[PDB]
Amino acid sequence: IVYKPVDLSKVTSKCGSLGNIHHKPGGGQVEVKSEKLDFKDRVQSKIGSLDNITHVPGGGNKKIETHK
Amino acid sequence: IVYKPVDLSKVTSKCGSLGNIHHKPGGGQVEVKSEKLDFKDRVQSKIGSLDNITHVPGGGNKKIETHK
Amino acid sequence: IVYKPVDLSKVTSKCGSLGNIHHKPGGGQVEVKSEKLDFKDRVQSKIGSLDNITHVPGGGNKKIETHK
Amino acid sequence: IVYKPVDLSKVTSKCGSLGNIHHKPGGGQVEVKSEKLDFKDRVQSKIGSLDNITHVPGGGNKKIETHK
Amino acid sequence: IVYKPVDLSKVTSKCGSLGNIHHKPGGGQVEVKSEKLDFKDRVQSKIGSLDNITHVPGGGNKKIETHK
Amino acid sequence: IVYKPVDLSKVTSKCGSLGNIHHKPGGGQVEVKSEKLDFKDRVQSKIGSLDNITHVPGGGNKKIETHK
Repeated sequence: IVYKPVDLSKVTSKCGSLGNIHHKPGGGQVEVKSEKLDFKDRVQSKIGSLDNITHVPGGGNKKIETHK
Repeated sequence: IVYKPVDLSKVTSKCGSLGNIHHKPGGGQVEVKSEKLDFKDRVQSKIGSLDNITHVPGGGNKKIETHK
Repeated sequence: IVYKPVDLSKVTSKCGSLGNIHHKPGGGQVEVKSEKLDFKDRVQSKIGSLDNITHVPGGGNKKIETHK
Repeated sequence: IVYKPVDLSKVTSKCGSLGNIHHKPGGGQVEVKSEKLDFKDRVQSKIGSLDNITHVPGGGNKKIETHK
Repeated sequence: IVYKPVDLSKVTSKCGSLGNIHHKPGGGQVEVKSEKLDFKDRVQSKIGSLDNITHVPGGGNKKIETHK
Repeated sequence: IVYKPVDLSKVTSKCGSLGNIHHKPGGGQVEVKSEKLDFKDRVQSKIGSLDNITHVPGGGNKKIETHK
């Protein structure tokens, strides 16, 4: 079997300026009041007003390759 | 079997200026009351007003490659 | 079997300036009242107003390869 | 002129118990940007996340009298 | 002119117990950027996350009287 | 003119117990940037995370009188 794929591709971006960005995620109020819960198997729990992810990359380009 | 893929590819970015970025995530108020719980197998817990991730890379480009 | 993949690829970024970034995550108020909890196996717990991660690299580029 | 008003009145309270009070005023995030303001007359200014007044008196009764 | 007002009044309270009070005012985050302000007359300014007043008197009763 | 007001009034309190009071004012974070401010008359300024006043008197009663 011959497996010889060729990749000469390019991912490119030009940004003259990136900025004057104001990000103000709002919190909010959270309340949790459990009483008589029973767990017969494993548990994962998250509690919180704000979960925030912010990306401001100058590039931020993504290339994914997979061969099998 | 001959496995000989070729990769001459590129991921590239030009950013003339990255900046003037204001990021101000707000907290918020959290309460958790739990009383009479029972767990027969393992537990993971997170509690907290804010969980925050911020990326401001000058590049931030990603190339992911996998061969099997 | 012959395994000889060829990789001459590149990940690159040009950033003229990186800066004037103001990051101010707000705390928030957190409360946790447990009373009669019972755990028959291991527990992992995190409690806290703010969990914060911040990255401001001049590059921040990633190239990942896996071969099997 | 005769001024002889008579006051025999009473203000009274009975409290069997006062307590098990949980008061948790939330803060919040505040920002003030002023730029080119001009004040030709006097100024009073207050800036702050929380201004809180709390009264838990065992009595707390008030009587006000004025004669002219 | 005859001025002879008579005051035999009473302000009273009975409290069996005062207590088990939890007061936890949250701070909060405050920011003030001024740039080119001009004041031609006097200025009063207060800046601060928390301003708090708390009264837990066993009595706390008030009587105010004025004659003119 | 005859001025002879009569005051035999009373302010009183009975408190069986005063206590088990937990007061925890939170600080908070404060920032103040001024740049080119101009003041032509006097200035009063206060800057600080927490300003706190707490009163827990067994009595705390007040009687105020004014005559003119």
